[PDB]
Amino acid sequence: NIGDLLGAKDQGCSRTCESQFCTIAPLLRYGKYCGILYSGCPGERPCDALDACCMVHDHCVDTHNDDYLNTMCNENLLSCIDRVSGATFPGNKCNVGQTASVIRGVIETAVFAGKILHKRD
Ligand SMILES: [Ca+2]
Repeated sequence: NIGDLLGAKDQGCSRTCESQFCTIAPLLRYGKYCGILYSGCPGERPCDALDACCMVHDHCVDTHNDDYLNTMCNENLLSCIDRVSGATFPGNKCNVGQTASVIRGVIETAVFAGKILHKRD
């Protein structure tokens, strides 16, 4: 793994509310937790409702042997995303609705991929 070159719990993590590549799924960084291989430092409070959904998911994957295809983790995220509301963080350069839909797309695909691998195994 590329992460084996690096390099702790309170390191390699975010303490700041990002809003970068709002519509590009592989590069998206939103809040402290929303984004692939992008997560907040231990104890860091999420930046809004959407970021809070991603925080739960990130921890869910971590506590299930890094299984990013875990169906529970992914289905719970879908449910959370559909119910996102309230103020977002000051200085958020992303559209909440648009970014949530971009994430939802990836997670729908993750749910299917997980289900496929279990229906065979
Ligand atoms: Ca993340």
